[PDB]
Amino acid sequence: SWSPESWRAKPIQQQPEYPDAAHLARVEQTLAGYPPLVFAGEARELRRQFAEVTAGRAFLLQGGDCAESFAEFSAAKIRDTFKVLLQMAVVMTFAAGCPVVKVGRMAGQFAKPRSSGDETQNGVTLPAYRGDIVNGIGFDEKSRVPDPERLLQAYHQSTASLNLLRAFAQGGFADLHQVHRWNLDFIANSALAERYQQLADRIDETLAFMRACGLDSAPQLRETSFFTAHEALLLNYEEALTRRDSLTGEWYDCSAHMLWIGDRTRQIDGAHVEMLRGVGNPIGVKVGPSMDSEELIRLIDILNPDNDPGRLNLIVRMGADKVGDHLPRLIQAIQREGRQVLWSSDPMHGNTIKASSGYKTRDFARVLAEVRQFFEVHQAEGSYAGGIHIEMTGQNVTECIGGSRPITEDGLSDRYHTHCDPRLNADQSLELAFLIAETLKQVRR
Amino acid sequence: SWSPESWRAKPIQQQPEYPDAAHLARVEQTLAGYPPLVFAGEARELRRQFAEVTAGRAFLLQGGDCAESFAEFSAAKIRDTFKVLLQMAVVMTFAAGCPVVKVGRMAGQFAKPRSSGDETQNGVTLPAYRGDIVNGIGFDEKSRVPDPERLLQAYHQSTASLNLLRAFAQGGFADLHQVHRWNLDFIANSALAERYQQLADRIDETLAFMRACGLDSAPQLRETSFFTAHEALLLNYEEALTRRDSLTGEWYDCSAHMLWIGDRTRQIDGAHVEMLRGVGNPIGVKVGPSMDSEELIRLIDILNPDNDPGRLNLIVRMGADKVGDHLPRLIQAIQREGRQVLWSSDPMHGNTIKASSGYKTRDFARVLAEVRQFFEVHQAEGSYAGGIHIEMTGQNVTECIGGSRPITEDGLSDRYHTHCDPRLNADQSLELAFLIAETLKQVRR
Amino acid sequence: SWSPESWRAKPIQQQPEYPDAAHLARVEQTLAGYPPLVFAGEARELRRQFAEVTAGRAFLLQGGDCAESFAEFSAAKIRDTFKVLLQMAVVMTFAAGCPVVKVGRMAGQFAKPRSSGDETQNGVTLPAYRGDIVNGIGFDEKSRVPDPERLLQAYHQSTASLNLLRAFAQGGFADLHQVHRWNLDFIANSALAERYQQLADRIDETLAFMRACGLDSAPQLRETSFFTAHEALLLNYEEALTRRDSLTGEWYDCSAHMLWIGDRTRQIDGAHVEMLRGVGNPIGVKVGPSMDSEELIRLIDILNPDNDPGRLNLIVRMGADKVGDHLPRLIQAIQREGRQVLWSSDPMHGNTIKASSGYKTRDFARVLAEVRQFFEVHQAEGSYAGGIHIEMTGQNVTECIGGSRPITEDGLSDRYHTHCDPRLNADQSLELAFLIAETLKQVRR
Amino acid sequence: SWSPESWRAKPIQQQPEYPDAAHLARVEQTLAGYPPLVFAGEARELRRQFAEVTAGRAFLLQGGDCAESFAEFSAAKIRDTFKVLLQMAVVMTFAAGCPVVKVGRMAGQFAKPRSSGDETQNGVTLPAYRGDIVNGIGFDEKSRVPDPERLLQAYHQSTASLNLLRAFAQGGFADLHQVHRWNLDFIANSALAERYQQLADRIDETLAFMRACGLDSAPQLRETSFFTAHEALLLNYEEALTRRDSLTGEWYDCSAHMLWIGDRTRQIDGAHVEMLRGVGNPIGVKVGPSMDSEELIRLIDILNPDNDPGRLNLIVRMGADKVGDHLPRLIQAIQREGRQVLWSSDPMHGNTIKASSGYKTRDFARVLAEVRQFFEVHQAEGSYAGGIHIEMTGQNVTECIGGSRPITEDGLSDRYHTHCDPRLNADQSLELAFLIAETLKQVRR
Ligand SMILES: N[C@@H](Cc1ccc(O)cc1)C(=O)O
Ligand SMILES: N[C@@H](Cc1ccc(O)cc1)C(=O)O
Ligand SMILES: N[C@@H](Cc1ccc(O)cc1)C(=O)O
Ligand SMILES: N[C@@H](Cc1ccc(O)cc1)C(=O)O
Ligand SMILES: [Cl-]
Ligand SMILES: [Cl-]
Ligand SMILES: [Cl-]
Ligand SMILES: [Cl-]
Ligand SMILES: [Co+2]
Ligand SMILES: [Co+2]
Ligand SMILES: [Co+2]
Ligand SMILES: [Co+2]
Repeated sequence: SWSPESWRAKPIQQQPEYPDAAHLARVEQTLAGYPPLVFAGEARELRRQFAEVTAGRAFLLQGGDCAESFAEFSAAKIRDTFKVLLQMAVVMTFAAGCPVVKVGRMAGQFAKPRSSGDETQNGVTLPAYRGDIVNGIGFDEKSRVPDPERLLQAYHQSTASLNLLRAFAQGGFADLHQVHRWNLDFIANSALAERYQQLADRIDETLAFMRACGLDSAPQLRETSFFTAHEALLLNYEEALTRRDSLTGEWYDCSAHMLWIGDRTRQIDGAHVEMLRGVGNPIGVKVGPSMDSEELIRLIDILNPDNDPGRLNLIVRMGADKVGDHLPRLIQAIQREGRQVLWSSDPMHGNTIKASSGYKTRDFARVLAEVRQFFEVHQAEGSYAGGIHIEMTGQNVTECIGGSRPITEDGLSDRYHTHCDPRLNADQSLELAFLIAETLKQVRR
Repeated sequence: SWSPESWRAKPIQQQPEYPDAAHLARVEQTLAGYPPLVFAGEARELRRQFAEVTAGRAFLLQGGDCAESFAEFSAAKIRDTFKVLLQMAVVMTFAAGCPVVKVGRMAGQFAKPRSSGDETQNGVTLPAYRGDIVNGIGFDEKSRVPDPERLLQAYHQSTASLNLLRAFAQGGFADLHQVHRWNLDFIANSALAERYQQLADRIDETLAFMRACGLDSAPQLRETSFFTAHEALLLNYEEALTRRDSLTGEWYDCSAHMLWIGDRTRQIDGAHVEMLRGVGNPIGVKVGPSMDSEELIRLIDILNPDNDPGRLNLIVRMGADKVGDHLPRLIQAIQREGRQVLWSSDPMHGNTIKASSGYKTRDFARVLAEVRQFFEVHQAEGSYAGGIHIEMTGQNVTECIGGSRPITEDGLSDRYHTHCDPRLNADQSLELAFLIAETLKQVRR
Repeated sequence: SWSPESWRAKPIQQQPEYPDAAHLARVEQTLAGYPPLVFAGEARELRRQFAEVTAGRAFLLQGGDCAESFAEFSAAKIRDTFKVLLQMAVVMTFAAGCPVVKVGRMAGQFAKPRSSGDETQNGVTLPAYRGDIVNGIGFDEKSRVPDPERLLQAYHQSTASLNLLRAFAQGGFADLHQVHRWNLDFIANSALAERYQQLADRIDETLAFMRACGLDSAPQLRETSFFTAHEALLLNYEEALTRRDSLTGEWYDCSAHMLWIGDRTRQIDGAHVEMLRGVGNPIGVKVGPSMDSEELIRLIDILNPDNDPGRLNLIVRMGADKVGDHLPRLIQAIQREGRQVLWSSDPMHGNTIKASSGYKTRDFARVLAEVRQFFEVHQAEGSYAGGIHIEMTGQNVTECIGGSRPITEDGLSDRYHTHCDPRLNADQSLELAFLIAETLKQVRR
Repeated sequence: SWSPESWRAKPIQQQPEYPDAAHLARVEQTLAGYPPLVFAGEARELRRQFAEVTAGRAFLLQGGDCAESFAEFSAAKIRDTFKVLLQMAVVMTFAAGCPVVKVGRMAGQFAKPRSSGDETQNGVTLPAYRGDIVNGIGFDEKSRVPDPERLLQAYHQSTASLNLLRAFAQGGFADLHQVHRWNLDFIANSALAERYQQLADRIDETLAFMRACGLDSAPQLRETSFFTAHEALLLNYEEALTRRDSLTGEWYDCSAHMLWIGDRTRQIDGAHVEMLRGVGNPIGVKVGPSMDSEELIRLIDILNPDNDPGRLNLIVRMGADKVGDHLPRLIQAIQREGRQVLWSSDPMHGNTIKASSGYKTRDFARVLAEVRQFFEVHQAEGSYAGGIHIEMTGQNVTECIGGSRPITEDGLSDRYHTHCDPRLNADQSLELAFLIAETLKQVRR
């Protein structure tokens, strides 16, 4: 049996050490009485769309921030990231004839898991930066001491962001007639921009023809659903935002539509798995090179006992060099055991190079190579390459090398070469979308 | 005041001389108690679509036989002609973003007006062939004597043909997923066929995208309306099939959705105008080189006194050499007097050459030139080039010269070089449709 | 293996003796080249709706003439009969929340099976009247001698009637806003009329609310499909109108959407079964008191070998006194053998009394009692009471006794007390519809 | 010319005195960079729906809190209030055949205008309570001193509330199949509950019939738009949340879809009018007994110079005794000057009795009487009674007397008898909705 607090009896990784247990417990009670970010009905609806993807009838697009910050809390940033998602989605939808389920790493992607629990600079040692929901990026004691009030500031940033996203998605901004306005102005003067603009023209023509057929007022052309997801890492936050469905009594983590377990916190006897075990949300697990096939099946026994087809997303991040070698055996096990899973590629977290200095690089060529091999492996095994899961930005930067143009080492993107990881820019997100699109067309031909 | 028989008190052209007035009157009473081909509601609906065309928001496609015959009464022929109409319609609809109103010269286009009321072969003189509804094509007395029973045979051919057309249109045959199946198998191995096939592919993609958007079950994609029209020439037929609307009391000629007055029977004091004066149908008049602008306005005063915008179609057939010279002055008059009319081009009946032998030729190059000039003239005057009105066939023939390939002088098409006129084949209908389509796109750009 | 003519090698009942085999063969060739009444696509669509009924997700309404006549060939009669069908359909649809599949015994219900092959009046003996498609009702030699030309007159009446029905159904007459106009003016001044008028008001309110919700332009509210059916009795007619589907090569009897085998012609080794064996249409068989359960299963093996769920309608006509006793055993056999069938009640042909004089009576109370027991029997056995199959008229008569008002013995209805059977009038059809409606609501509650 | 800060140069009522101008200015800059509650596109859409109401084709329902509080910030409270709004809306929509535009006094209704700028208790005098966005209800210095940080707490409560409302409205909670679940469990055991339950049953039947017609998947049945409104009283808040539309450059107050000017702050030369003058939102003005017809027209010249038909809502709150006397002359002036306005009744703020003690009472009988007279007055003058504007709650209380049951003087509702006003409960909101509904039906009959 399970409760929202049953995770507290399990062994646990990646949790901060709060200096005042009582203070933390008061912030948790405050948050427990605040309204949920999502309504349980919607999580059920996302499960229904996951099941469509799992059965080969749609494709999952999951994208957004590496970690949202308090210092970057702007309408512009939320809008631009959502623009890139819509662009990708329409490119894939039109070229492949395939519904795309859109899920943003947004409105609650704050907590960060770290390779080390502390950090050392010239003889001074401080707790590690774990994301703004926990503590601050500044290398100094007041910054790094965990502050339970940050829970509430993360929540407030999240209701603001999701409120705006829901407005954009339902209120006209995502209407297919807006197809051109989704292109950020810095995608121009290149074969790729020309390419989007031509596809957009084709969409204009499609809608004009639908209008001439008598379908101009269909609500389906004017609005779309956008869902939210983050890593369920800080379980105090997740617990306070877990709520019983009014109609059914069943527990849902209402911090987000979908939650996932990170690669370093997926211990089968651990707290993170125990949390997600007993919520009704669609969920995901990060599947990196350390996962073997026995371990994977046991994990699925726990996270999806009834083998429901819209429950579990397996998010494969292996490295461009390792996916060929590791994935086949994992799929084969799932097929053999008759499991229903949604297979996604995270082509980014397995392709990060750390220099001795701590400076992080991601070669976009390797990101593409992992993706291409993901699809090849599915192709060979008879299973379905079901989704993509990327870190990206609508800001005019270049954080991943070996793209089309050389990188920007801005300072605005220094956070994304040290404490966070390099994100795809809009050029890169779009080229990815076109590659996915051709590949999907070929699968379905 | 007006009745279905008020035409009988007017002077009249092009009527046959029946040998037994009483016998004719009995066939007329028989036909008067038979069911109507169309229901008044539908004629009102066509008026509504005419008004859309008249206002520049749609385009009228009217096509079919020169004159239907009793010897060519086959499902195959009806289907193939309707295929060509759907092809044309979709080509225009997709490329121009414009609804097309589809009207077939079918299910009652039997009566034919003739330049002479008799015919002479080597010293023997016989009444002229006036179409199978009147008499027979054979040069012999029994054939040429008007037979009132032929009224009923025309009616029976008409209910059969329209029944089938309504079945095709509503029952799945006209569903947009059928776009490829409308291409007749003899349109192939040419840039034009390649062109239709590419447009059809674009339509497949549009529908697949609509499916992926959640619109796959829209009834608008699956069915279309098809309307019928003929020249109201034999007024005995027309009267017997004129019926009062159940709800409103108002008279409708229920032989067809739309009726038109031919160029030789449009005398303002004449029977034909008097007939159509008092029916509620959408109607048309043939406007050839002999029409002046004073005459045209008076005709419109009679045929559309209330200046209703879906009532009157002006069907301009001038000759490739004469349209430039004649049309401008006609449009200018209408504009000046504020009249609402639907302007169509009949590019065929003004471009017929009669050799001394009676053998008829139509150069397709001239057909295209009249069309191009029609649009140019509208362009120059500020008015709307609203429709096309052609004779065509889905049979694998070539009756009009100077197309892409040289003609067929079959014998199957000898009727269409003597008593009837050469029809456009499917290649020719399609090239026309593509020209119309580019022109409409340019008008609306 | 099967052909359209393979029935001619089988033993056969109820066929007329034509006096000139050659003449008959010429009329058959004429008819073979005439267009079909229906298109194969539509027959497939009706199979799809039958499958919905068979699975308990819709209800089948089949109604129309006992036998159409040449003397009663009027738009008014076709319209009024169709009005009664729409009335019944909407009453059932609204009160029961259940789609109704609408099938008219119209546009080809001409041939009649007879208890005797001749008739005797005061010493003179003549071939029996077999319906106007064969011969004439007049007791005299010229009338009664089979005339093959009557085939063509039946065909022409059929294209006229179906053309009009398709017009009504698609062209605005069947639009749900017309709900009141379907009530014939002689249903008034009674609790039953009041009842329809209230339901119609409820439908007005429903549509107004749909309009206020933004659904006013849905095509689903404006049009409906209407299908046709008759007894496939005169196989010469049926063969000439059997045609290969263009796309699939497969044979369809295109005289009508659905054909059925009568109770007296359902010999398993016989011609009628052999005809329908190899057409793709939805079909029916009349199941009267003489049918046993072994015989029924063998018949189904032949008529539906693949056990397709939209293929076969079993039309049960037992008598009010006999249904209780006979039906249970028939259903039990079907259930046991896993057969997919659409069960309908014909509550009329088993409830006819013939006086010594030949004068036919049908007590409406018995018609209702057979219906009520049909549903009771299904209720008891676990199967689905799937449809109703009645003879009815929109004319202002009373042919069945023991209704609400006493009968009309008009002369207009003397055909329906001798050579044909008494039909339900509109009062009676409606009361039936309300009973069916309550019963269906209760089944689904 | 106009800017978001141009109000600061005008004379102004009802503003608090902040103790630190600099601190306030910092909180304002913080809020200025936070995301907007609404997107400009949506405000334009609400203008479009206002225009529908103004033209007599819809009805405006505006309801919610008197003033939201920080202590009552729960999902339950937001949900229950929204339930009552949906109930009212559907009752009106179904019975009257009329679209209802739904606007909640929610997600930013914090600031309160007061009759006096201070309050005295037993010799101690303190600044008046102006709502939680300004200061605190507690009678003590720290509470009553204006705190600029409260701006941000109001904003955070607002994004949380609107995020949830948008979720409910779009995500399944407002789906018409939920009609029964909107009834709060304490509306039961009464003719009024029975009444809602019967209407809900009628809605079930309507949807079942739509399903049987093939419309079960229409998005229009599943989602609705919900808009937000408050009094634009604290202009510092409003300015910080005023933002330029991305596409058009035009300014919108993005704190809410609609803003209104209160009765005490509508000075034509004043700050409040100057603020709303130059935003693109739909807006309202409170029109109480002190407004004369000259004054009203000048106010409209300023607030709607172009006389756009979806711009201005006149919210009439006169008193049950005074509406008869005052409104006629106001309407007559508007009619005479050809102004397009949306006329609403606020039947509550003119019907409040203050005892010498400060204890506030509202007699529901008087609330109903003002409403009834509003409609009567419109009826007499030829204008349109366009909306209703009420304070209400989904909590199980009785704050207004003379309803059906005697009041609750809870303490939970003591805020609503002193600093705020008594709200309608759910019984009362519903009875109102049924009265409005009959009245609208009668107007449109
Ligand atoms: N409404 C459809 C199609 C759609 C997709 C994306 C959009 O931006 C807009 C519409 C969907 O959500 O799938
Ligand atoms: N139903 C639409 C679109 C359409 C057009 C042609 C078709 O063949 C099919 C559908 C119309 O009639 O305009
Ligand atoms: N179009 C739907 C609903 C309908 C039924 C009957 C009608 O008369 C009209 C509409 C159908 O055919 O089932
Ligand atoms: N979607 C429609 C109808 C509707 C109304 C209220 C609802 O709760 C649901 C649907 C509208 O917003 O007007
Ligand atoms: Cl699931
Ligand atoms: Cl008109
Ligand atoms: Cl089937
Ligand atoms: Cl406006
Ligand atoms: Co990362
Ligand atoms: Co011709
Ligand atoms: Co019978
Ligand atoms: Co108040």
